[PDB]
Amino acid sequence: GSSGSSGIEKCWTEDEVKRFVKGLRQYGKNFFRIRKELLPNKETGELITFYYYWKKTSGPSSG
Repeated sequence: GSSGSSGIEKCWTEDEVKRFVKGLRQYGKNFFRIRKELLPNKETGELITFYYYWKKTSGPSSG
């Protein structure tokens, strides 16, 4: 009945990532402003989530 699909999706570009890092390294903890100067068109949510995921609260584990 209810079927779905999946293909080429989009989440973050190379430019966005580059700027994000540059801002987090240059400024630091202030996405509120960093984003306003970097990606003012995007949403703070994307940055917050991205940072949390990029930080990986879990970290490296045994192997």
